Amino acid sequence: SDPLLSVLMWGVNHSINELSHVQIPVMLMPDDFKAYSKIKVDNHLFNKENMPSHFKFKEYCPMVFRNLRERFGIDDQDFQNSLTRSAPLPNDSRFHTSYDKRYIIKTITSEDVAEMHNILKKYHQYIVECHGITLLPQFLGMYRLNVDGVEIYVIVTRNVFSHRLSVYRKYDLKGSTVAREASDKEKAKELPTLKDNDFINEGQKIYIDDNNKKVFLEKLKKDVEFLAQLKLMDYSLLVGIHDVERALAPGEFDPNIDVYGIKCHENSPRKEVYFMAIIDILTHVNPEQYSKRFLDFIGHIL
Amino acid sequence: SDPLLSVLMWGVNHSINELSHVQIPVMLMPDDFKAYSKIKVDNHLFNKENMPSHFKFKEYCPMVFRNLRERFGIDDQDFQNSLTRSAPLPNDSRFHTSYDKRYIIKTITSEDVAEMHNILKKYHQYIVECHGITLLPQFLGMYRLNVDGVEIYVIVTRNVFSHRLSVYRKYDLKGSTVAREASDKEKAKELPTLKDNDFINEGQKIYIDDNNKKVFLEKLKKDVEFLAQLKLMDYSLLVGIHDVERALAPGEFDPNIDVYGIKCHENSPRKEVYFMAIIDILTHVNPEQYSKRFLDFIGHIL
Ligand SMILES: CC(=O)c1c(C)c2cnc(Nc3ccc(N4CCNCC4)cn3)nc2n(C2CCCC2)c1=O
Ligand SMILES: CC(=O)c1c(C)c2cnc(Nc3ccc(N4CCNCC4)cn3)nc2n(C2CCCC2)c1=O
Repeated sequence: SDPLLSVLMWGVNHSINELSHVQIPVMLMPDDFKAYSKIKVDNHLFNKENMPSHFKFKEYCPMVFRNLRERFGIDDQDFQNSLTRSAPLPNDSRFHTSYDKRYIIKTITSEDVAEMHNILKKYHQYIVECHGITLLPQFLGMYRLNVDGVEIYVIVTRNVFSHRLSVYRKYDLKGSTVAREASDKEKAKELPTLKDNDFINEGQKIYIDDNNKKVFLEKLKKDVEFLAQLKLMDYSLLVGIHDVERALAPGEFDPNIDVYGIKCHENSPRKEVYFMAIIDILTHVNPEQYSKRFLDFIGHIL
Repeated sequence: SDPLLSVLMWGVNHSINELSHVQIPVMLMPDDFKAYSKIKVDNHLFNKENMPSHFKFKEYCPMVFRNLRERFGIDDQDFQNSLTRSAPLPNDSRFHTSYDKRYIIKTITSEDVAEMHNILKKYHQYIVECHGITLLPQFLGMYRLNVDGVEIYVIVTRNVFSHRLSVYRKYDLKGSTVAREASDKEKAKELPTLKDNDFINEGQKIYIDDNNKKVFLEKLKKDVEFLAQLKLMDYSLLVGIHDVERALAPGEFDPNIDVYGIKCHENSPRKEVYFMAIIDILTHVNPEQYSKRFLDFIGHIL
């Protein structure tokens, strides 16, 4: 009963079925980065229960995104199911998550789409270079939906948080000089999103061991410098904490599905798993400063 | 490598997948007879190996045709497979048959489409009345294909002939006053299509028993009178003879797939199965005369 949502599900379904007939090459050509597929549907006096009568659906660079999915260890059939088997769920009073909590579906602006197009080749090559091991967003699909006059753009990414294990505390850190704090309107929703100073206040610590910390920051440095290089800024580190005590394995996670998980070290006051990655990178006081400033912060909290 | 053919296969595939999400009602509404679905595809720098970059596909009254398929004992998944699993084969120097010889795919004119629309409700009701037992064409699907500038209309019907058992001799009878005979250009192709006088010459007999003859002509009368009633004429009886001696069951056929089969009677000079039905009905000296004249002929040859 959300028409835009059902066009998306329809669109992803259509998209993955078409690609299932297209031979997967090992390389992308420069044209794959300029490519798209467009489908206009006009149903007259037919199929009213499921679909709108008039909708358009556009996928950007379908070959590039399939290549990315593969590189992030995502199988097209699973991706299709996660997005289609049952409707994605809305998240605030905004974004959606797939019914299985695996994927995030964010509405973005035509500006954001333009920027994504702009960085896609370099983004792809970066993913190739690091063999998919990164704390960058994992962009999996990018679409344009049209439902009789309304036009929206969506991007699909991997969830930073676990699909199984809940997260009682969420942070969003930038390490900025200006003060960042959470709304009391937000604090009163079951799961709030705290910011820099909610953290830098109530004594929040991340208990990971020195190897795990080394790996993470090495990754973060490479990622962040690549973002700097692209003149990108205003991105956050999304930090989620799962308290094992409150909520198969009786506390362990699948490291091949919940890629951003790190177990706490043995002397950790409480049994905790952490989920950390970069989010929200498509905004284009300066990029080169922001990067090292962001890195300073994350170092001092870990 | 025939673009129009691959849009058809693409279109049937798309059509049956969509309908698989639509609830099947037991009744059609008057709007189902005015309905259609339209899909415009624009691929830029994508999917060139399989599809054209720009094509349109239109299905007419998709609910009505699905209802007909069901009434003729055809399952949508099978129909999808017969048309998609492998390309339909061309037939002359015209029409196509599905790779499994079950369905015929004829190109028709916009006139023919208009006439089909015109008779569809009455056609449907007739099929309902006779519980699908008829010698009329079984119309299963009707489409419009557009491949960059070229526009064609196709209709899909059940084959009059068997999908397994070959047919060494084919006739096409109208019972007309003017002389009808086959071309020598035709006679020289492996399987010719003989006409009224090729039959009325070389002593062709149809050896069926008196019950089978009674059933057939009762059917034929009802069918033909319905065609008359619609002011339709210029239709033929397509007669195919299978010689058991020349070419599982060692001579018997599936009466649920090869619906138009009749075994010969026990005293038949040779072991023969006959395949007879009406074809080519969409041309709109008069209809009422043609009918009884057609019936006179078929009576005198059986
Ligand atoms: C496109 C992004 O960079 C991006 C990613 C990758 C992402 C990944 N996992 C998320 N997983 C999340 C993020 C937040 C929650 N919450 C649960 C309850 N509501 C408040 C926060 C749950 N799951 N959220 C993500 N976002 C969201 C934050 C901005 C709007 C979408 C994103 O932009
Ligand atoms: C739309 C029709 O009325 C119709 C039907 C139902 C039909 C059914 N079975 C056929 N089965 C046939 C008909 C003819 C052959 N031949 C095999 C070799 N070439 C010569 C004839 C094989 N199978 N052919 C049919 N035709 C054809 C005759 C006119 C053009 C299509 C049709 O119009």
